[PDB]
Amino acid sequence: MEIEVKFRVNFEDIKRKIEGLGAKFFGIEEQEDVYFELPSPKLLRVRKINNTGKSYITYKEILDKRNEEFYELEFEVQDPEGAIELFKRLGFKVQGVVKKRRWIYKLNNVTFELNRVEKAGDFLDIEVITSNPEEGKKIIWDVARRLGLKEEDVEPKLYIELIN
Amino acid sequence: MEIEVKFRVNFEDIKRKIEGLGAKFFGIEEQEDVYFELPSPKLLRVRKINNTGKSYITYKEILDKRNEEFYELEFEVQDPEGAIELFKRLGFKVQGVVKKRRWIYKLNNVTFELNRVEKAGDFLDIEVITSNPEEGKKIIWDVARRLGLKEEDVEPKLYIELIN
Ligand SMILES: [Cl-]
Ligand SMILES: [Cl-]
Ligand SMILES: [Cl-]
Ligand SMILES: [Cl-]
Ligand SMILES: [Cl-]
Repeated sequence: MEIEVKFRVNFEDIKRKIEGLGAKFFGIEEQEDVYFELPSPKLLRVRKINNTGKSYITYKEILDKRNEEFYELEFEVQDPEGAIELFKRLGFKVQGVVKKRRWIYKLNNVTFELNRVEKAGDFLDIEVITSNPEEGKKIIWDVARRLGLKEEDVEPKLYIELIN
Repeated sequence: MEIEVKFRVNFEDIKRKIEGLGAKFFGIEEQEDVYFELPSPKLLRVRKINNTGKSYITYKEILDKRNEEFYELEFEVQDPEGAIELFKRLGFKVQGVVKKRRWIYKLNNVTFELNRVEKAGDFLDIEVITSNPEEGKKIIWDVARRLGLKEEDVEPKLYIELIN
Protein backbone atom coordinates (compact mmCIF):
# COMPACT_ATOMS: atom_id res chain seq x y z
CA MET A 1 0.00 0.00 0.00
CA GLU A 2 0.90 3.68 -0.34
CA ILE A 3 2.62 4.97 2.80
CA GLU A 4 3.43 8.65 3.14
CA VAL A 5 3.60 11.58 5.54
CA LYS A 6 3.12 15.18 4.42
CA PHE A 7 4.89 18.15 6.01
CA ARG A 8 4.33 21.90 5.73
CA VAL A 9 7.77 23.28 4.92
CA ASN A 10 9.89 26.19 3.77
CA PHE A 11 10.74 25.26 0.18
CA GLU A 12 14.25 26.66 -0.04
CA ASP A 13 15.40 25.35 3.34
CA ILE A 14 14.13 21.80 2.91
CA LYS A 15 15.34 21.55 -0.70
CA ARG A 16 18.81 22.38 0.61
CA LYS A 17 18.50 19.75 3.36
CA ILE A 18 17.28 17.02 1.02
CA GLU A 19 20.20 17.72 -1.31
CA GLY A 20 22.62 17.85 1.60
CA LEU A 21 21.33 14.40 2.48
CA GLY A 22 22.57 13.12 -0.87
CA ALA A 23 19.15 12.32 -2.32
CA LYS A 24 19.15 11.88 -6.11
CA PHE A 25 17.27 14.53 -8.10
CA PHE A 26 14.88 12.80 -10.50
CA GLY A 27 13.09 15.75 -12.07
CA ILE A 28 10.43 18.46 -11.83
CA GLU A 29 6.79 17.84 -12.76
CA GLU A 30 4.35 20.68 -13.42
CA GLN A 31 1.07 19.00 -12.52
CA GLU A 32 -2.59 19.91 -12.91
CA ASP A 33 -5.09 17.58 -11.23
CA VAL A 34 -8.83 17.71 -11.81
CA TYR A 35 -10.60 15.98 -8.91
CA PHE A 36 -14.03 14.37 -9.03
CA GLU A 37 -16.18 14.03 -5.93
CA LEU A 38 -16.56 10.49 -4.62
CA PRO A 39 -18.03 9.26 -1.35
CA SER A 40 -15.60 9.21 1.57
CA PRO A 41 -12.92 8.08 1.80
CA LYS A 42 -12.33 7.72 -1.95
CA LEU A 43 -10.54 10.05 -4.38
CA LEU A 44 -10.59 10.32 -8.18
CA ARG A 45 -8.57 12.63 -10.36
CA VAL A 46 -7.23 13.14 -13.85
CA ARG A 47 -3.65 14.40 -13.84
CA LYS A 48 -1.81 16.27 -16.59
CA ILE A 49 1.96 16.75 -16.35
CA ASN A 50 2.37 19.70 -18.66
CA ASN A 51 6.15 19.63 -19.02
CA THR A 52 6.45 15.89 -19.75
CA GLY A 53 3.35 15.32 -21.85
CA LYS A 54 2.09 12.54 -19.56
CA SER A 55 -1.49 12.11 -18.30
CA TYR A 56 -3.03 9.72 -15.78
CA ILE A 57 -6.28 8.65 -14.19
CA THR A 58 -5.81 8.00 -10.49
CA TYR A 59 -8.13 6.44 -7.92
CA LYS A 60 -7.33 6.35 -4.22
CA GLU A 61 -8.93 4.97 -1.10
CA ILE A 62 -7.82 6.33 2.28
CA LEU A 63 -7.07 3.42 4.61
CA ASP A 64 -6.27 5.29 7.85
CA LYS A 65 -7.46 8.39 9.71
CA ARG A 66 -4.17 10.29 9.38
CA ASN A 67 -4.28 10.23 5.58
CA GLU A 68 -0.99 8.32 5.61
CA GLU A 69 -2.01 4.98 4.08
CA PHE A 70 -3.70 4.62 0.70
CA TYR A 71 -4.68 2.06 -1.90
CA GLU A 72 -3.77 3.57 -5.26
CA LEU A 73 -4.89 2.62 -8.75
CA GLU A 74 -3.13 4.68 -11.40
CA PHE A 75 -2.68 4.27 -15.12
CA GLU A 76 -1.57 6.39 -18.03
CA VAL A 77 -4.10 7.71 -20.57
CA GLN A 78 -3.46 9.44 -23.88
CA ASP A 79 -6.26 12.00 -23.62
CA PRO A 80 -6.71 13.87 -20.32
CA GLU A 81 -9.37 16.15 -21.80
CA GLY A 82 -11.31 13.08 -22.85
CA ALA A 83 -10.92 11.48 -19.43
CA ILE A 84 -12.28 14.60 -17.75
CA GLU A 85 -15.19 14.73 -20.20
CA LEU A 86 -15.90 11.04 -19.54
CA PHE A 87 -16.25 11.38 -15.78
CA LYS A 88 -18.50 14.41 -16.19
CA ARG A 89 -20.70 12.48 -18.63
CA LEU A 90 -20.82 9.58 -16.17
CA GLY A 91 -22.36 11.91 -13.60
CA PHE A 92 -19.32 12.81 -11.52
CA LYS A 93 -18.91 16.41 -10.37
CA VAL A 94 -15.64 18.34 -10.42
CA GLN A 95 -14.43 18.74 -6.84
CA GLY A 96 -11.63 21.15 -7.68
CA VAL A 97 -8.32 21.60 -9.46
CA VAL A 98 -4.92 21.27 -7.81
CA LYS A 99 -1.94 22.82 -9.58
CA LYS A 100 1.58 22.27 -8.34
CA ARG A 101 5.24 22.17 -9.29
CA ARG A 102 6.84 19.01 -7.87
CA TRP A 103 10.54 18.40 -7.24
CA ILE A 104 11.22 14.66 -7.02
CA TYR A 105 14.26 13.21 -5.22
CA LYS A 106 15.05 9.56 -4.48
CA LEU A 107 17.01 7.91 -1.67
CA ASN A 108 16.88 4.12 -1.52
CA ASN A 109 13.27 3.07 -0.92
CA VAL A 110 12.28 6.62 0.01
CA THR A 111 10.87 9.21 -2.37
CA PHE A 112 10.76 12.91 -1.58
CA GLU A 113 8.11 14.96 -3.33
CA LEU A 114 8.68 18.66 -2.66
CA ASN A 115 5.55 20.46 -3.78
CA ARG A 116 4.90 24.13 -4.44
CA VAL A 117 1.08 24.03 -4.51
CA GLU A 118 -0.87 26.92 -6.05
CA LYS A 119 -3.26 28.50 -3.47
CA ALA A 120 -2.03 26.20 -0.68
CA GLY A 121 1.69 26.60 0.00
CA ASP A 122 4.81 24.42 0.09
CA PHE A 123 4.71 20.82 1.27
CA LEU A 124 7.04 17.84 1.37
CA ASP A 125 5.64 14.35 1.01
CA ILE A 126 7.95 11.61 2.23
CA GLU A 127 6.94 8.29 0.67
CA VAL A 128 8.29 4.80 1.28
CA ILE A 129 7.77 1.43 -0.38
CA THR A 130 7.18 -1.40 2.11
CA SER A 131 5.07 -4.51 2.68
CA ASN A 132 4.77 -3.56 6.35
CA PRO A 133 3.07 -0.19 7.01
CA GLU A 134 4.52 0.08 10.53
CA GLU A 135 8.12 -0.41 9.39
CA GLY A 136 7.47 2.03 6.58
CA LYS A 137 6.33 4.80 8.90
CA LYS A 138 9.40 4.18 11.06
CA ILE A 139 11.59 4.71 8.01
CA ILE A 140 9.74 7.88 7.05
CA TRP A 141 10.19 9.30 10.53
CA ASP A 142 13.91 8.49 10.69
CA VAL A 143 14.29 10.42 7.43
CA ALA A 144 12.03 13.26 8.61
CA ARG A 145 14.06 13.80 11.79
CA ARG A 146 17.26 13.78 9.78
CA LEU A 147 15.72 16.67 7.85
CA GLY A 148 14.88 18.46 11.09
CA LEU A 149 11.14 17.91 10.78
CA LYS A 150 8.90 17.13 13.77
CA GLU A 151 5.35 15.94 14.41
CA GLU A 152 4.09 19.53 14.65
CA ASP A 153 5.16 19.97 11.02
CA VAL A 154 2.79 17.30 9.75
CA GLU A 155 -0.16 18.25 7.55
CA PRO A 156 -2.93 15.60 7.53
CA LYS A 157 -5.18 17.31 4.98
CA LEU A 158 -5.20 16.22 1.35
CA TYR A 159 -4.15 18.71 -1.33
CA ILE A 160 -7.71 18.92 -2.64
CA GLU A 161 -8.76 19.99 0.89
CA LEU A 162 -5.86 22.46 1.24
CA ILE A 163 -6.37 24.63 -1.84
CA ASN A 164 -8.18 27.89 -1.09
CA MET B 1 -21.64 12.18 -35.07
CA GLU B 2 -20.94 8.49 -35.62
CA ILE B 3 -23.17 7.09 -38.37
CA GLU B 4 -23.35 3.39 -39.14
CA VAL B 5 -25.66 0.57 -40.15
CA LYS B 6 -25.08 -3.04 -39.08
CA PHE B 7 -25.95 -6.06 -41.23
CA ARG B 8 -26.18 -9.79 -40.55
CA VAL B 9 -24.02 -11.41 -43.19
CA ASN B 10 -22.28 -14.52 -44.42
CA PHE B 11 -18.61 -13.77 -43.70
CA GLU B 12 -17.00 -15.47 -46.70
CA ASP B 13 -19.49 -14.07 -49.22
CA ILE B 14 -19.42 -10.45 -48.05
CA LYS B 15 -15.63 -10.42 -47.61
CA ARG B 16 -15.41 -11.44 -51.26
CA LYS B 17 -17.81 -8.67 -52.29
CA ILE B 18 -16.02 -6.00 -50.26
CA GLU B 19 -12.66 -6.88 -51.80
CA GLY B 20 -14.47 -7.03 -55.16
CA LEU B 21 -15.37 -3.33 -54.71
CA GLY B 22 -11.69 -2.42 -54.39
CA ALA B 23 -11.94 -1.56 -50.67
CA LYS B 24 -8.49 -1.26 -49.08
CA PHE B 25 -7.68 -3.85 -46.42
CA PHE B 26 -6.43 -2.09 -43.30
CA GLY B 27 -6.00 -4.98 -40.88
CA ILE B 28 -7.51 -7.50 -38.47
CA GLU B 29 -8.18 -6.69 -34.83
CA GLU B 30 -8.84 -9.37 -32.21
CA GLN B 31 -10.96 -7.46 -29.73
CA GLU B 32 -12.22 -8.14 -26.22
CA ASP B 33 -14.70 -5.60 -24.84
CA VAL B 34 -15.80 -5.48 -21.21
CA TYR B 35 -19.04 -3.50 -20.90
CA PHE B 36 -20.30 -1.67 -17.83
CA GLU B 37 -24.01 -1.08 -17.26
CA LEU B 38 -25.14 2.51 -17.66
CA PRO B 39 -28.66 3.93 -17.84
CA SER B 40 -30.19 3.95 -21.32
CA PRO B 41 -29.14 4.94 -23.87
CA LYS B 42 -25.51 5.16 -22.77
CA LEU B 43 -22.73 2.58 -23.18
CA LEU B 44 -19.34 2.18 -21.50
CA ARG B 45 -16.64 -0.35 -22.26
CA VAL B 46 -12.94 -1.07 -21.94
CA ARG B 47 -11.51 -2.59 -25.10
CA LYS B 48 -8.36 -4.66 -25.51
CA ILE B 49 -6.98 -5.39 -28.96
CA ASN B 50 -5.01 -8.54 -28.20
CA ASN B 51 -3.00 -8.69 -31.43
CA THR B 52 -1.92 -5.03 -31.53
CA GLY B 53 -1.39 -4.33 -27.84
CA LYS B 54 -3.78 -1.36 -27.85
CA SER B 55 -6.45 -0.68 -25.24
CA TYR B 56 -9.19 1.94 -24.99
CA ILE B 57 -11.95 3.29 -22.80
CA THR B 58 -15.06 4.04 -24.87
CA TYR B 59 -18.27 5.86 -23.99
CA LYS B 60 -21.24 6.13 -26.32
CA GLU B 61 -24.64 7.74 -26.24
CA ILE B 62 -27.25 6.40 -28.66
CA LEU B 63 -28.85 9.34 -30.45
CA ASP B 64 -31.56 7.60 -32.51
CA LYS B 65 -33.97 4.68 -32.19
CA ARG B 66 -32.39 2.52 -34.92
CA ASN B 67 -29.01 2.48 -33.15
CA GLU B 68 -27.40 4.09 -36.21
CA GLU B 69 -26.41 7.45 -34.69
CA PHE B 70 -23.95 7.74 -31.81
CA TYR B 71 -21.94 10.29 -29.88
CA GLU B 72 -18.62 8.59 -29.17
CA LEU B 73 -15.86 9.46 -26.72
CA GLU B 74 -12.84 7.19 -26.97
CA PHE B 75 -9.25 7.40 -25.83
CA GLU B 76 -6.29 5.08 -25.48
CA VAL B 77 -5.22 3.84 -22.04
CA GLN B 78 -2.08 1.93 -21.12
CA ASP B 79 -3.69 -0.43 -18.61
CA PRO B 80 -6.97 -2.16 -19.54
CA GLU B 81 -6.93 -4.31 -16.40
CA GLY B 82 -6.66 -1.15 -14.32
CA ALA B 83 -9.42 0.58 -16.27
CA ILE B 84 -11.74 -2.37 -15.65
CA GLU B 85 -10.80 -2.42 -11.96
CA LEU B 86 -11.42 1.33 -11.76
CA PHE B 87 -14.98 1.15 -13.03
CA LYS B 88 -15.79 -1.74 -10.72
CA ARG B 89 -14.44 0.26 -7.77
CA LEU B 90 -16.50 3.27 -8.87
CA GLY B 91 -19.61 1.14 -8.50
CA PHE B 92 -20.32 0.12 -12.09
CA LYS B 93 -21.37 -3.47 -12.75
CA VAL B 94 -20.04 -5.56 -15.63
CA GLN B 95 -22.78 -5.89 -18.25
CA GLY B 96 -20.98 -8.51 -20.33
CA VAL B 97 -17.96 -9.28 -22.49
CA VAL B 98 -17.94 -9.09 -26.29
CA LYS B 99 -15.17 -10.90 -28.13
CA LYS B 100 -14.73 -10.60 -31.85
CA ARG B 101 -12.29 -10.70 -34.72
CA ARG B 102 -12.69 -7.63 -36.93
CA TRP B 103 -11.59 -7.25 -40.57
CA ILE B 104 -11.28 -3.55 -41.43
CA TYR B 105 -11.51 -2.23 -45.00
CA LYS B 106 -11.60 1.38 -46.19
CA LEU B 107 -13.07 3.04 -49.28
CA ASN B 108 -13.08 6.84 -49.41
CA ASN B 109 -15.09 8.11 -46.43
CA VAL B 110 -16.61 4.70 -45.73
CA THR B 111 -15.22 2.07 -43.38
CA PHE B 112 -16.25 -1.57 -43.48
CA GLU B 113 -15.96 -3.51 -40.23
CA LEU B 114 -16.56 -7.20 -40.88
CA ASN B 115 -16.98 -8.81 -37.48
CA ARG B 116 -16.94 -12.46 -36.46
CA VAL B 117 -18.53 -12.10 -32.99
CA GLU B 118 -18.20 -14.94 -30.51
CA LYS B 119 -21.59 -16.28 -29.34
CA ALA B 120 -23.42 -13.96 -31.77
CA GLY B 121 -22.43 -14.52 -35.39
CA ASP B 122 -21.05 -12.56 -38.33
CA PHE B 123 -21.94 -8.92 -38.91
CA LEU B 124 -20.83 -6.08 -41.15
CA ASP B 125 -20.87 -2.51 -39.89
CA ILE B 126 -20.76 0.11 -42.63
CA GLU B 127 -19.66 3.45 -41.18
CA VAL B 128 -19.36 6.83 -42.83
CA ILE B 129 -17.86 10.13 -41.73
CA THR B 130 -20.24 13.04 -42.33
CA SER B 131 -21.41 16.39 -40.94
CA ASN B 132 -24.86 15.63 -42.31
CA PRO B 133 -26.43 12.45 -40.82
CA GLU B 134 -28.95 12.05 -43.65
CA GLU B 135 -26.40 12.26 -46.46
CA GLY B 136 -24.30 9.82 -44.49
CA LYS B 137 -27.08 7.24 -44.36
CA LYS B 138 -27.61 7.77 -48.09
CA ILE B 139 -23.95 6.96 -48.71
CA ILE B 140 -24.11 3.87 -46.51
CA TRP B 141 -27.16 2.56 -48.34
CA ASP B 142 -25.66 3.11 -51.79
CA VAL B 143 -22.66 1.06 -50.68
CA ALA B 144 -24.85 -1.55 -49.00
CA ARG B 145 -26.88 -2.08 -52.17
CA ARG B 146 -23.69 -2.36 -54.18
CA LEU B 147 -22.83 -5.24 -51.85
CA GLY B 148 -26.24 -6.80 -52.44
CA LEU B 149 -27.50 -5.99 -48.96
CA LYS B 150 -31.12 -5.00 -48.28
CA GLU B 151 -33.12 -3.50 -45.43
CA GLU B 152 -34.16 -6.94 -44.20
CA ASP B 153 -30.47 -7.67 -43.61
CA VAL B 154 -30.15 -4.89 -41.03
CA GLU B 155 -29.51 -5.79 -37.38
CA PRO B 156 -30.43 -2.91 -35.04
CA LYS B 157 -29.30 -4.56 -31.80
CA LEU B 158 -25.96 -3.65 -30.23
CA TYR B 159 -23.27 -6.32 -29.88
CA ILE B 160 -23.64 -6.36 -26.10
CA GLU B 161 -27.33 -7.23 -26.66
CA LEU B 162 -26.57 -9.84 -29.35
CA ILE B 163 -24.20 -12.10 -27.43
CA ASN B 164 -25.83 -15.19 -25.95
CL1 LIG C 1 0.63 11.87 -5.74
CL1 LIG D 1 -2.96 14.82 -0.91
CL1 LIG E 1 -0.85 14.73 -5.06
CL1 LIG F 1 -16.72 -0.02 -32.54
CL1 LIG G 1 -18.13 -2.85 -31.47
